[PDB]
This record gives sequence, structure tokens and C-alpha cells, in this order.
Amino acid sequence: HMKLHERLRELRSERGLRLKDVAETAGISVPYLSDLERGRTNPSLETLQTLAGAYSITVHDLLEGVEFYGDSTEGALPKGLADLVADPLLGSQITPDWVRTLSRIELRGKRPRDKQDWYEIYLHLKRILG
Amino acid sequence: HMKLHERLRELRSERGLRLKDVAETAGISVPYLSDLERGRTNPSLETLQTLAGAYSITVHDLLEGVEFYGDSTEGALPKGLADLVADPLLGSQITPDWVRTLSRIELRGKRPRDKQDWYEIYLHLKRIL
Ligand SMILES: [Li+]
Ligand SMILES: [Li+]
Ligand SMILES: [Li+]
Ligand SMILES: [Li+]
Ligand SMILES: [Li+]
Repeated sequence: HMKLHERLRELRSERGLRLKDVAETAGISVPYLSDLERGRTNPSLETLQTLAGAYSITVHDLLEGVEFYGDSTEGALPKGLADLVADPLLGSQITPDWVRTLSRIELRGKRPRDKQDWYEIYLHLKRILG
Repeated sequence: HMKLHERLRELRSERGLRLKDVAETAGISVPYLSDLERGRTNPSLETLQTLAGAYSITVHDLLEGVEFYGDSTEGALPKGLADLVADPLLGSQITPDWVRTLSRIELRGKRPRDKQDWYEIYLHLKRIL
């Protein structure tokens, strides 16, 4: 179920549903569904809502466990700073302006990689500045 | 409880980034990113994973807490039976043929609607067999 098309057939397969059942429910043809399940074509977001509705799950729950492969895009923020922002428990009090300030920090193409490290930088910087 | 374009706006807004920071990194134009955040147009899956990469999160995590209003499709299975199959802890060993057998059961156009009820039906039916 790691690939999206593999997950789609898994949902149908584990429920023991025939292609026509899912297709008639989703208002789409068996050949189109079959193409989606084989990965020949890529579903649109609207198609995912309908497929997820057929399986009585949310799109977010449908995409659970799905790896999208594809090309890789470098993150806008450093991973440690991004993870800190992503973590609700740690760095929640950090204002958006501070995230921008921290983002500019970088050393010689080398940056500290721990979310905890970025939190300490913020605390020390916030004490000195602001 | 949140719309997709609202979530995209929130991600950039909480990080304090500018459209151009995300856009140049994402490899998409500032106007297109603006349209995505406004809700004017819908991103493809390929574009969505690019945005997720810009925010250093998974597509699954990006869509956490996002609500889609578009669909009205009914479920292929009963809600209770579907919840049972969806739950990994409950009825993990239930075979697909058993799911199909169970799906045919309905009474007077009504069903129990509870995952626990479906599991108990399965346990007893399996025991008779
Ligand atoms: Li499917
Ligand atoms: Li068909
Ligand atoms: Li769409
Ligand atoms: Li959904
Ligand atoms: Li992803």
C-alpha cells in the first residue's frame, strides 16, 4: 500500500469488493478504476474524494501509508527549524516573524540539525533581541 | 475542520514565509501559488507533494485536519462494517470473503451502524460455521 495505486487496490481487495461495485458506487467506469488501480493514470483530488467516499474513509485516512515517490523539493526552512515549527508541543509560542529570522541563519552550507537546537537558538536570540 | 486552500495559507502564514520563498522553492509561479491559497483552483497530487516538500512535511501530514466539501458519494459497504474493516485493531483477521458475506446482511432497510455490533455478528456467524 506504499504507492497510491497499490493502496487503492488494497482498499478494494481487503473489503472483497468487485470492480463494478466500487465503480457503480463511485459513478465511474470499470476501465477507469482499473487504470487508477494499476497506476496507469493519476487520480485528481476530486476523484480521491469520490474513491474515499466509496470506502467510507477520509482522503487523509486514504492517503495514510502512501508514499508519493516523484522528484524531491528542498524545504523552504532548515529541517530542524521546520520540524520545530511542525511540532505543536515545542516552539508553539514562537511568533511567525521569529521563524523568518531563524530561517535566515546558516553557516558555510552547514546548519544545526536538531529541532531542540533551534529552540535553544530562539530562546537565546529572544533574550538578547526583542 | 479546515479547507485545503486554508491549510496551504496556514502553512505559509505560521512559518512567516513569503509567496516567493515558497514559490521559487516549489518550482511554481507566485500567481499559481496565490490562486491555490485563495482556493481559486485545485492543486494536482504532483503539485501537492511539491508543496509538502517545500514545508518539509508529508502529503499525509499536510492534509491532516483538511475537509473536502466536494463529494456526496455513498459508501460501498455499510458504515459500521466499513468502520470495522477500517479499524486495524478490531477485526484484523476478518477475511475479505467474510466482509462480502457480512455486507449482504441488512434488515428492513436498517443496519446497526456500530463497528462493535458487526464484529459480534461476525464472531457468532463464524462460530456456527
Ligand atoms: Li480501488
Ligand atoms: Li463499466
Ligand atoms: Li480537483
Ligand atoms: Li475527506
Ligand atoms: Li509525501
